[PDB]
Amino acid sequence: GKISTDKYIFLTPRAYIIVHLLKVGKAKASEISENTQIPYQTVIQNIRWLLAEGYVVKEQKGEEIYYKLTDKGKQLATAELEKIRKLVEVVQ
Amino acid sequence: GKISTDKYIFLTPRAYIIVHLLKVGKAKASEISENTQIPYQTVIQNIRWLLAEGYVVKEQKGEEIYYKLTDKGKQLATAELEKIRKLVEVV
Amino acid sequence: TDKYIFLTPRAYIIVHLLKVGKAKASEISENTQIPYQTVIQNIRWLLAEGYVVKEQKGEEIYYKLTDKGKQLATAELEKIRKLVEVV
Amino acid sequence: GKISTDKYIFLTPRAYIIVHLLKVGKAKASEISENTQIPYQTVIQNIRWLLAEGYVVKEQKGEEIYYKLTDKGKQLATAELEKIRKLVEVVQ
Amino acid sequence: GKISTDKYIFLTPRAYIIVHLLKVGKAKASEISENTQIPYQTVIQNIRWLLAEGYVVKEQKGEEIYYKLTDKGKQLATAELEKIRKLVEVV
Amino acid sequence: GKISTDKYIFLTPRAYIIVHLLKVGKAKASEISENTQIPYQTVIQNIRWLLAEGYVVKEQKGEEIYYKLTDKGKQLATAELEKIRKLVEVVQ
DNA sequence: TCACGAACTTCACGAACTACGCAGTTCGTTCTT
DNA sequence: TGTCACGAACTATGTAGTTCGTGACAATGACAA
Repeated sequence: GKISTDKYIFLTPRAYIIVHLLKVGKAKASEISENTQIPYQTVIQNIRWLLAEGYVVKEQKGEEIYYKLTDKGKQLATAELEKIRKLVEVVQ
Repeated sequence: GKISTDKYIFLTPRAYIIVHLLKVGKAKASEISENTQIPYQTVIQNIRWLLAEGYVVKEQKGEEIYYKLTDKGKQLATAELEKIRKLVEVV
Repeated sequence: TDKYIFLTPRAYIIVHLLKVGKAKASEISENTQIPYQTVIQNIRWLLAEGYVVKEQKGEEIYYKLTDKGKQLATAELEKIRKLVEVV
Repeated sequence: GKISTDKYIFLTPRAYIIVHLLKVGKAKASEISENTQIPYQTVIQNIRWLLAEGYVVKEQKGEEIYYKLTDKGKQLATAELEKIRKLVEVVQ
Repeated sequence: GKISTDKYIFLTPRAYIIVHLLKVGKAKASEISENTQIPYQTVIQNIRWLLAEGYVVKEQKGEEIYYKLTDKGKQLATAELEKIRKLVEVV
Repeated sequence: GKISTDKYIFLTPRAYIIVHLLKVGKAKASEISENTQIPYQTVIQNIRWLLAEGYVVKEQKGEEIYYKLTDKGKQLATAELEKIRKLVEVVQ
């Protein structure tokens, strides 16, 4: 697929998502888009994949949808985070 | 539209490529491939993006082309890797 | 190879750029019948050598030919002439 | 296949092979190479393909072996040579 | 010139090719390779010799070609195998 | 290596020789040539290999040099001989 | 409203085939012995 | 003479890279009522 575009180079949008959620614990689709500057339609498409893959599960609180990580979607983030460490390790 | 990826949900193959050079110096498009597990085609395809941008250059020795970061490439790598540690300030 | 017994897909791509200047990839593939993938393949190469340059007009993209590319185009053309003139 | 490489920007190696044959009728493998400067191996690489499709035939004359274009060899030689002018429009 | 080799001491790669055609009538270039242990490279160069000598003829289908023995080729294939046993008549 | 050329479609020269010796046992270098369609230079070029491999050894009936199969040698024939038969079997 | 489906373009990368080196090998001439 | 060394031409095959297909994909300008 795309992946390596002039915008991303190093991190894929899905990394900006997961990470963001590791902070806000949960947030609305629109929030993510703006909060990471990634165009909305990139977010919604990627969240489907996340949902479908079981890394994210919705959480209706009011009438607004929310997206939170799952165990599997948390374990995942570690694998990629450590993988992401070994890279930024070389700079030193 | 659709999304799958196993090899890179977090990092782009381009990423894995930039760093491998920073960590080794010069390398044949072959070696790049083998040590990053990024299958050949992608390796060269991305390398050509890098050239066209000014982040790496060729080096014919005898019958073997070598690639290595440029200063512009060097600055970029460390620059982004920096912005990385930032977001990963929640580990 | 069949379609390319004499001329590379590069030729059809280069020349068609000499007589348009500005040009999208998707389009070139139409005006030369050279499969789209076979084309951006060469754009990626062209860009990598300075013979061509991208130019994302806002949201669209236009691949124009460069100074350096211009000369290469002319040069490799006489070669074709000294070759063909002898029939 | 390969075809288009840094050495062959516009012209295949077989262009030279073929042309130089219209320009000498029958030539031998070792020869086709020297007058053109393309690596001998690439030359037979093509010569074989030429025999297959039926654009050339060998001359088992005497000791050395010779190659010359054929009826359908010469025809498809000018065919391609002409529509090269079909391109050099930009050159005028 | 020196003679290393250890695969083609008795049999040229051409035999396994010619013979395999008798087993299927027609086959792709990768088909007969993987099914004769003879490198795909040497196959092409060989069918390209057979085509040139009319012992075989193509037949494009979709994204690949299939090669089939012809009639003048069948004579050859058949004849030789006879020439073979005439020699195998040492035991 | 050459191996397969117009003369050698199925069988190599290394076949017709090893066979000739499985017949008369001890043939003269020269004599192997005539008894086969093999040109002299091709024969000794293969002998020197056989010799260097221990598939063949020398011998003198007077002054001429006769060649003969050996321990390592015959096992080879009675090894390849099987491959050639396992092959043809299919089209028997 | 918000995610969704259609639409454009570029990306990932696998199959197959080519450009071309290397290491044989067929045989024909010098050359040694 | 017989064998070796040279020596001109092709075969075998591996390595890197090309064509061009398929399966994504990023960021749009509409459905979807």
